[PDB]
Amino acid sequence: EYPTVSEIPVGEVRLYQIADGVWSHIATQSFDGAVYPSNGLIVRDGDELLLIDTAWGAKNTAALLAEIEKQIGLPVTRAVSTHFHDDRVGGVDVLRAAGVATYASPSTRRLAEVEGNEIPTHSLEGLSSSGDAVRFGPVELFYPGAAHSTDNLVVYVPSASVLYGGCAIYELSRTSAGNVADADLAEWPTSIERIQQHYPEAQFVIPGHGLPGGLDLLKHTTNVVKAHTNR
Ligand SMILES: Cc1oc(C)c(S(N)(=O)=O)c1C(=O)O
Ligand SMILES: Cc1oc(C)c(S(N)(=O)=O)c1C(=O)O
Ligand SMILES: [Mg+2]
Ligand SMILES: [Mg+2]
Ligand SMILES: [Zn+2]
Ligand SMILES: [Zn+2]
Ligand SMILES: [Zn+2]
Repeated sequence: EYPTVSEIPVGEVRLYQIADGVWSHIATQSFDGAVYPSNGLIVRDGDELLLIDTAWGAKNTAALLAEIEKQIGLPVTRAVSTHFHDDRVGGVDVLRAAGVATYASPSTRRLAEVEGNEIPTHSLEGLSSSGDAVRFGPVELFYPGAAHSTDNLVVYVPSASVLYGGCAIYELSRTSAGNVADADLAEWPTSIERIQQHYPEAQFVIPGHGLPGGLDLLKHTTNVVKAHTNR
């Protein structure tokens, strides 16, 4: 039912309805001769849409806006990037040119600049300290602490009990750490426990890459991170 790499031609985007007024968006890129999927979120905001994360690059993000207009036909007015990597901010220039207001924490904006990545326009206050939360239209933004990156946010949709973990949360089929160059391995399990503490009622948990599941993905990620730590 949820699309895999093999369902998504090069430069195409799929939308998946998770709950009333909540979709994931799924796109792909080749890296080092393998193909990787990437998830973001779309949340209905009255008669507008809130986007969580780009579709990983300018071409995919243009395709995302086209697929949203085709399938949903409500304007994307705001986008939040959940950390500074290219699967999150790659395509911010496309969003900005299309009239979308782009947001990230000041932590994310700084790290994007250092990386020479695209930089969301707006700075989100109130997310600087582990455990901080702010409402942003129909979602809650939560900074659990450093994990996959020092700036990683998670997004909760209270109407739908949907938790978007982003790249701090691994899919169940992922058994090894992969890209941890920017990770805080020491803090990652503590940060995951803050997510469990804040969102124990979550019914749907969406990782940055791969298949959604339930809250089991949190302890799954802790297991993989601790195994990597002890490598
Ligand atoms: C599978 C994957 O692809 C990319 C481009 C990333 S990231 N967010 O580390 O850049 C990851 C990740 O592990 O989050
Ligand atoms: C372009 C890209 O694609 C993937 C899948 C990765 S990563 N973060 O997994 O090594 C990267 C990278 O920037 O390292
Ligand atoms: Mg809601
Ligand atoms: Mg994963
Ligand atoms: Zn990342
Ligand atoms: Zn603005
Ligand atoms: Zn990622």
